[PDB]
Amino acid sequence: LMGGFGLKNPPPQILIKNTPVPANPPAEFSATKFASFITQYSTGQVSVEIEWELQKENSKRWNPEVQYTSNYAKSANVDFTVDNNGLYTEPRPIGTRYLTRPL
Amino acid sequence: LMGGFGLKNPPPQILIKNTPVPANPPAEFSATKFASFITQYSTGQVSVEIEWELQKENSKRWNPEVQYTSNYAKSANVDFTVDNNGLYTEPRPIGTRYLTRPL
Amino acid sequence: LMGGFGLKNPPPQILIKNTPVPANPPAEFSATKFASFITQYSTGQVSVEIEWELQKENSKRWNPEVQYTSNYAKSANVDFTVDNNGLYTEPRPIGTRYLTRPL
Repeated sequence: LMGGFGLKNPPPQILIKNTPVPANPPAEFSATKFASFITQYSTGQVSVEIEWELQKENSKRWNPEVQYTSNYAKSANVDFTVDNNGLYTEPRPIGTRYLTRPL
Repeated sequence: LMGGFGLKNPPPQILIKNTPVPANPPAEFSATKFASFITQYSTGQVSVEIEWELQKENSKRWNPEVQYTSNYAKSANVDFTVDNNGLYTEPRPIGTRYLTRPL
Repeated sequence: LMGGFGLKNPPPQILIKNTPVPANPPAEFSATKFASFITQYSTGQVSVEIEWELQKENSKRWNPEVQYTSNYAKSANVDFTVDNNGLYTEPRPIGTRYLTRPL
């Protein structure tokens, strides 16, 4: 109901954690397991590559259709670019229903 | 007498220690061996994989048998799960004598 | 809406009757067919054998699940057995929704 593709077997969840590396244990044994760990974190890169199957229009409409254009005007800030201090902003939501076809 | 499997040749003991890495020896020689070591410890992972041979029931009992069920009730803490601050608890001992067979 | 398996071609109806064996007809002919039959009935055995395809659980649940157990208590009459004079009784309805899986 939010829109999208309903999938019985969706893309599976990729779960990730840091392996716990404990600090120094005491000299004698104690079975109350571990509260002392080495405070750490990880970083890295992650790349996702989805292939999408397109469906071409077969339209026999005569007149021009409605497009998603950018307003060519004297603007202070370009749409869908970064700001004066590098904040990336998205000025409006873009749907996907622009082309037409008969019912 | 504690229960379990009596084994003449049990699983052998795996013993592990840190190799002693000494600190700086003196300039001249002394044969009173070593009291000065580098204070260290190790960590790692360990995985044990036992394969178990099951014995299926061949029961011709009619009525239902006694099972190990969890009490479905409004509970504050689920049995055999962690607490509000991550302490794993086991609420009761579970035996293994639930199925029946004639003597 | 009663539950079960909706079938376009269900198991076909097996219909059975006793063949009418008439009593003595009169000496002369009469075309008013027959009201006098030999009062009889049949008995026999009937065996039905359905094969059912099961679907195993693939559950990665940790804690124990809810089962159908029989109450182990000092009982006067065992559930789903016969009485003191051989009446077979079923004490409660048993559904089939006991195992769990995520939605």
